Amino acid sequence: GSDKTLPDQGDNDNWWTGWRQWIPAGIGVTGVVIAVIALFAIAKFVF
Repeated sequence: GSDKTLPDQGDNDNWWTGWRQWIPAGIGVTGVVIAVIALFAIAKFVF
């Protein structure tokens, strides 16, 4: 019980922000960032 519940993103933070960010190829680094930027990319493109 340090932060989130115990792991407090210290001993096992990659579980959902490291190796899971790109286990296959394009899930978070290119998978998420691409789906997230798709929007922010327009805000800077149209504005």
